[PDB]
Amino acid sequence: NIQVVVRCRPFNLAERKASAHSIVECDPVRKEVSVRTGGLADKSSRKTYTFDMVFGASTKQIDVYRSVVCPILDEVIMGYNCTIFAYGQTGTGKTFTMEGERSPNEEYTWEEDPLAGIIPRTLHQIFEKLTDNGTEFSVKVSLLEIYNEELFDLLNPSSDVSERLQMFDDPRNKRGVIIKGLEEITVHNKDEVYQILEKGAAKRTTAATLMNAYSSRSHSVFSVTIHMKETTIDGEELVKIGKLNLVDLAGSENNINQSLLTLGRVITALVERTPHVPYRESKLTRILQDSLGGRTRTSIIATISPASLNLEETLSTLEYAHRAKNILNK
Ligand SMILES: Nc1ncnc2c1ncn2[C@@H]1O[C@H](COP(=O)(O)OP(=O)(O)O)[C@@H](O)[C@H]1O
Ligand SMILES: CC(=O)N1N=C(c2ccccc2Cl)C[C@H]1c1cccc(O)c1
Ligand SMILES: [Mg+2]
Repeated sequence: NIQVVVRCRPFNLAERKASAHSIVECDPVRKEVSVRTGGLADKSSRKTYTFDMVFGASTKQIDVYRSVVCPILDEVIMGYNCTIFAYGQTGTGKTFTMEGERSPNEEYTWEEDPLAGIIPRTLHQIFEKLTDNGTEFSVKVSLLEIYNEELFDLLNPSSDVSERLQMFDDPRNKRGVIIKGLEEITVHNKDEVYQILEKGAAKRTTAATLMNAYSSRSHSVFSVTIHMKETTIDGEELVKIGKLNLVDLAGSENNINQSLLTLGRVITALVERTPHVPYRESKLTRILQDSLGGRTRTSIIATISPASLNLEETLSTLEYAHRAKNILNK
C-alpha cells in the first residue's frame, strides 16, 4: 500500500573523468532497478528489484514532480494528510530531490529554476492551483529538524538554533504529539516563499557550525498546511484542511541515530505484522507515526548512487525500500 520509488543520480564531474562504469540499470517502463553485484559487463551476476516507480539518472526535477508530487498534492488539496520520505546514503540525492538547488550565475528566478526540488515547486503550485479557481485559503509552513534526539526550529527568526523545543503527548487526539513553541509561518503569497526558504537555509548554516555533520546526521520535517474554504461555481463551500510533510531523512549509511534506528524497527514490525510497533522509541517516529501505518498517504523516495564504490550501501537502501512496500496504512 505505501508507495515506494527509486531515484538514481547521475555521475558527477569527478566520476566522469575517471571513466565510471555504472553498476546500476533502471527500467521505468518495467518499474525495475538492476544492480551488478559480481562485476564485469562481459559476464556478471546481478540483483533485481521492482518498485511502484523507478527513475534513472536522466530524470530531471520536473519529471519527479509531475510523476510523484503532483498527484499527492492534489490529494492534500482534497483535505488529506500526505507525507513523502527521502531515504538513502549521504551523497545520493535526498536533499536534491526534496529541496533542489539553484542554477549557477543567477540564470533563473527561483520559480523557474529547473534544478528546484519538491518543496519550492509545491509551495509555488499551491498558489498556482487554489488562486485560479475560487478558493479562500491560508498557507502555513514549518521546518522541524531532529539532531541527536533534540528538536530544532529552523524557521523562527527570533531564537537561535541552540534552543531545543520540547515535545509532549497530545491529550486530545491519541498517537499525536505537541511540539512546544514550534513556529508556523504563514505564507501570504508565492512571492513570499523564497525568502522564507532563504531564512531556513541561513539558520541551517549556523546549525551546521554548531552540530557535527549536521546535514548528514539530521532529519528535517518541512510541513505545509493548507486551510481551504472552496466555493463552487454554484454556491457550496468546502472547508478542507490538508497537510503535507516532506521529510529529508538522515543519511542511511553505516555515534547512533536513535530516530533512524527506530524508523527501521517500526517498518519491520509493520510489515512483519507484529502487534507492538516501537513508535515511542524515538522523536521522529512519534512525530510521524500517522505516516507509518496510520491514516496518512505516504511515499518513500529512495535515492541511490550509480558508482560501484557504493554497491554495499546501494544494496542496503534498495533492500530497505523494498520491504517498506509491504507496509499498509489508512
Ligand atoms: N538527480 C540529480 N541530478 C543532478 N545532480 C544530482 C542529483 N542527485 C544528486 N546530485 C548531486 O549529488 C550531490 C549529492 O547531493 P545531495 O542532494 O546533497 O545528497 P544527499 O542529500 O543524499 O546527501 C550534489 O552535489 C548534487 O548536486
Ligand atoms: C537554493 C536555496 O536557497 N534553496 N533553499 C531551499 C530550502 C531551504 C530550507 C528548507 C526548505 C528548502 Cl526547499 C531550497 C532551495 C531552492 C528554492 C527555490 C528554487 C530553487 O531552485 C532552489
Ligand atoms: Mg543532504
